[PDB]
Amino acid sequence: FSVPGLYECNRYPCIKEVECYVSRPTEKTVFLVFMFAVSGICVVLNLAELNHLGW
Amino acid sequence: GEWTILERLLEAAVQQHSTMIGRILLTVVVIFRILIVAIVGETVYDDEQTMFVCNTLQPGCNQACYDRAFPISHIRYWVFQIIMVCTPSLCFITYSVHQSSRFYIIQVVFRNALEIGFLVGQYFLYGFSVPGLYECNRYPCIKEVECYVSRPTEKTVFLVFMFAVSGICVVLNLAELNHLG
Amino acid sequence: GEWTILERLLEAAVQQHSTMIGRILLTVVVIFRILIVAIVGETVYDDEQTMFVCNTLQPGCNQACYDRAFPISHIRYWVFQIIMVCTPSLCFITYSVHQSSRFYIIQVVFRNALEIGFLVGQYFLYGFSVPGLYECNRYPCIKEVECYVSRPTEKTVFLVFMFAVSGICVVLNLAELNHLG
Amino acid sequence: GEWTILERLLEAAVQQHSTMIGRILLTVVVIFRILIVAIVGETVYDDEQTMFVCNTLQPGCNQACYDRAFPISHIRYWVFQIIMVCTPSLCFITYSVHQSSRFYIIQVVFRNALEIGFLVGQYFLYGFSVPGLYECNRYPCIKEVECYVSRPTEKTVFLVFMFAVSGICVVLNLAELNHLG
Amino acid sequence: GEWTILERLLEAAVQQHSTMIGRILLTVVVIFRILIVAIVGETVYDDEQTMFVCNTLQPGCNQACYDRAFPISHIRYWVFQIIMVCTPSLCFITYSVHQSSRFYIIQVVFRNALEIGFLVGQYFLYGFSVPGLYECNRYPCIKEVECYVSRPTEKTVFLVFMFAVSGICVVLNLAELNHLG
Ligand SMILES: CCCCCCCCCCC(CCCCCCCCCC)(CO[C@@H]1O[C@H](CO)[C@@H](O[C@H]2O[C@H](CO)[C@@H](O)[C@H](O)[C@H]2O)[C@H](O)[C@H]1O)CO[C@@H]1O[C@H](CO)[C@@H](O[C@H]2O[C@H](CO)[C@@H](O)[C@H](O)[C@H]2O)[C@H](O)[C@H]1O
Ligand SMILES: CCCCCCCCCCC(CCCCCCCCCC)(CO[C@@H]1O[C@H](CO)[C@@H](O[C@H]2O[C@H](CO)[C@@H](O)[C@H](O)[C@H]2O)[C@H](O)[C@H]1O)CO[C@@H]1O[C@H](CO)[C@@H](O[C@H]2O[C@H](CO)[C@@H](O)[C@H](O)[C@H]2O)[C@H](O)[C@H]1O
Ligand SMILES: CCCCCCCCCCC(CCCCCCCCCC)(CO[C@@H]1O[C@H](CO)[C@@H](O[C@H]2O[C@H](CO)[C@@H](O)[C@H](O)[C@H]2O)[C@H](O)[C@H]1O)CO[C@@H]1O[C@H](CO)[C@@H](O[C@H]2O[C@H](CO)[C@@H](O)[C@H](O)[C@H]2O)[C@H](O)[C@H]1O
Ligand SMILES: CCCCCCCCCCC(CCCCCCCCCC)(CO[C@@H]1O[C@H](CO)[C@@H](O[C@H]2O[C@H](CO)[C@@H](O)[C@H](O)[C@H]2O)[C@H](O)[C@H]1O)CO[C@@H]1O[C@H](CO)[C@@H](O[C@H]2O[C@H](CO)[C@@H](O)[C@H](O)[C@H]2O)[C@H](O)[C@H]1O
Repeated sequence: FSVPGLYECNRYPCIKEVECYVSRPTEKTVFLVFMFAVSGICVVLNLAELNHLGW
Repeated sequence: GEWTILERLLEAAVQQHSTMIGRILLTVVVIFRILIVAIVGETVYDDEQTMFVCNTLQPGCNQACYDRAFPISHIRYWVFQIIMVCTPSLCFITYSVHQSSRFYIIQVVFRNALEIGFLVGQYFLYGFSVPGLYECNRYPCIKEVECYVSRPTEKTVFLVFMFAVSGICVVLNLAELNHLG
Repeated sequence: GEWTILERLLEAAVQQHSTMIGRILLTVVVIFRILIVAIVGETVYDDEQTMFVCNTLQPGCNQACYDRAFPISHIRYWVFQIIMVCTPSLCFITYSVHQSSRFYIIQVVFRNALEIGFLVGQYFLYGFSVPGLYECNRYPCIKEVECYVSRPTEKTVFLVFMFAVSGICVVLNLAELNHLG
Repeated sequence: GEWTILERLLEAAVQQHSTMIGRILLTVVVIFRILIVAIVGETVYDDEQTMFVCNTLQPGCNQACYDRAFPISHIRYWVFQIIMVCTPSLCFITYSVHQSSRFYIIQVVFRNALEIGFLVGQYFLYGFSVPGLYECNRYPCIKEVECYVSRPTEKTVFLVFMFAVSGICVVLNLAELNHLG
Repeated sequence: GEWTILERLLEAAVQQHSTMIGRILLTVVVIFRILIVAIVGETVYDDEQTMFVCNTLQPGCNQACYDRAFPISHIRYWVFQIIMVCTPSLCFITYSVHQSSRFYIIQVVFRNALEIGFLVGQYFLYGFSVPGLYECNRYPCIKEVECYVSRPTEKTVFLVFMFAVSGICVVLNLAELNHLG
């Protein structure tokens, strides 16, 4: 649901849990939430149609 | 430095009545302790903060991790050791003109104490080895970092040699003590 | 530097009538104060402006903050201290040739004054500690920045040792005073 | 440098008939002027061109602006001052053998002149202060630039101290001049 | 360094009864070994860690590969050699002040042993040459790297010359041994 501004990584070759930063961590959150909402609306409409039509 | 002042002071301080063991002790402290520190010493620890590098971009991690790893360089410790060990024999210059054996006893016991204390402090500060890796977790460094050391094999030898000499001198001091009552 | 001139001048200045306490004071000032500064001193404060770094890109923020943090290095303060404390004993070289006890009193009181003043100035300038962080708010630097220090644990020891020696010498001077009337 | 040659030469030049005031003047010039320059001096002005930086990319602005700000370092001015002030007393080595009080008068006059001239030159060259900012408008720099200085508080002290010593010596010289006629 | 202390100690240690071969040995150790190390030596090995570079970006490969290639610089090995070889003759002062031939035998034996041991150690540590390439496979370096050396032709000469001198001295010591029984 969100995108933070700090990630701690411990992968090779990185030595022992270094820190890494991020770019534009606030537009991506908005875009996430927006698309989630749209997809939910589509889900609801399809469900209502199926019910109205189905047995 | 200026090691000639100490030379002249000593040359004026050794005109004192002693015994075989005191002369042996003076010989040992003069050859294996001074002539090594005066000549071979200053050039090993001259590039200790310049070739010490950590793996990070944070300004202020190298200084902190150095000060945390080597709070005091060995060479200064040994210089102080030499001076404080030779003092009780320098006080004779002051005690002489006053009159113009008891003092022997006092000197001996104080030398025992100083030597033992310095050996113990040496074991508790540095140890027996100097490795080529350190892990540092002091502000501003981020949670831990690896820091690398310079010439870590040419200092271990010094450490061991000095430990041996100190042990020998402690033994000789105790021997001179038991020869007293 | 050239510390032999001082050696010869002193060796010619100590041919004076003194008492136990004056000789003890001379011994202390000679061993625990000079021989340390001459030998162990110059190499600690040699990389003080080169390893001092602040967190900024502004040109001229390191020089200002340095000058604001360490306006005067410790070693030069101590050198000046030594010279000004030894002067009254040097004036004898002149008084004697002029005459070829009162002077004793004058020397004593002046030594008292100088020692006390220098100890107080030491407490008011530097303090008891040297930390590894400084906050700077002096032009050209932007309102406030952080600046880091080098070897902040090897200078605190010097500070403390010198404070102790100065205290002891003040005590001895006052003792010699009360022995006068 | 080699300050022992001067020591020996002087030690062979002071075997001359003088009075209280001449000896006081010699003492002052020897303690507060020579021992300060020999020991504390050479090390302050060692990083004067390396830590002087201007705010520009033009190659050749730092050199020009330095040469325009500090045409001559203080320490060499003071060395020259010392030598030229001690000269009239060295010429006794040459007059002695040739004779194997008039000379006294000539010495005194020339000492007066040299001391006054050097004090006035000090006033007109450097001043009473050393600031941490300079404005430079010399080719190749573009019409003006700010240039920053290193250790601007450790040199003001030297300036003031030397001004005071010079004033005292001028006073003593005039006192000796008003003692003959 | 301060090589005058050794000079005075020796000048006081050679007032001993010897024979042709001891004097020849002293001459050789004094000319071809001391005067070469005091003057020409300290300046060749001053840029040994600063001009040693490996082909990699990993921080901490140069220090490790250096410490693995040159664990100890030749010059300090030779200094130690000189001191330990001259000791048995320095130990005559104490015996002299004590008595105020057997000793000759003991000195000779110990000199034989020390010389042979140091020659063999030289063979086993460094060798007969110093090349301009090294292959390093020590952490943190990745599985291998080439590392390049500075002035690799000015040190081979020193090595060879010192090997020759040591051989000659061993020969002379054995010759003096067979002269007794
Ligand atoms: C880095 C600087 C280190 C400083 C190194 C300075 C070197 C010291 C040299 C040795 C030294 C100090 C003590 C040595 C122990 C330490 C060994 C050092 C080992 C270092 C490698 C001996 O010191 C003696 O110790 C005696 C102790 O009993 C003492 O005797 C006292 O006990 C009584 C009982 O109470 C007491 O009442 C009373 O007051 C004393 O009778 C003597 O007074 C004292 O002179 C001083 O050297 C003395 O002077 C010369 C130069 O040496 C040397 O040669 C001279 O005589 C030769 C006649 O043939 C001949 O050559 C020449 O005429 C001449 O040249 C002397 O022979 C030597 O004696
Ligand atoms: C880094 C720069 C520091 C330089 C350090 C220089 C070392 C100084 C050495 C001590 C020193 C200065 C004062 C010491 C106090 C400070 C202690 C320092 C401690 C430092 C660790 C003593 O000074 C004496 O002080 C006396 C004060 O009363 C004074 O006596 C006056 O009181 C009257 C009352 O009015 C007054 O009227 C009148 O004028 C005086 O009668 C003497 O004239 C004066 O010589 C000078 O040393 C003197 O010379 C030799 C070398 O020492 C030493 O050995 C010599 O004699 C030995 C006979 O066996 C024997 O060996 C040899 O024949 C010979 O070799 C002497 O024994 C020593 O005396
Ligand atoms: C950085 C290098 C600086 C160099 C520093 C060198 C130190 C100088 C020491 C003082 C000094 C120079 C002048 C001092 C003024 C400047 C003060 C300096 C202040 C600095 C802190 C005095 O100089 C004297 O000046 C007199 C002026 O009148 C002159 O007298 C002339 O006037 C006549 C009238 O015409 C004229 O005809 C005629 O020719 C002279 O009769 C003398 O000949 C002359 O010797 C030379 O020192 C002399 O030698 C020894 C060592 O000092 C000192 O100790 C010795 O005697 C003691 C007997 O107890 C005793 O200890 C010992 O036996 C012995 O050891 C002497 O006592 C001292 O005298
Ligand atoms: C980097 C530091 C190195 C230090 C270098 C110091 C230089 C040493 C100089 C040589 C040296 C040390 C030994 C030399 C061997 C090593 C060669 C070194 C080669 C280096 C390039 C000789 O040493 C002698 O050795 C003899 C051994 O037998 C010994 O004799 C013993 O045997 C007995 C049997 O038991 C025994 O009982 C008993 O005790 C002794 O009788 C002597 O006592 C001893 O003095 C000391 O020098 C001595 O003093 C002067 C200065 O030299 C020199 O000139 C003086 O005499 C000249 C009369 O014309 C004339 O000029 C002048 O009056 C005067 O000036 C002397 O002539 C010279 O003798």
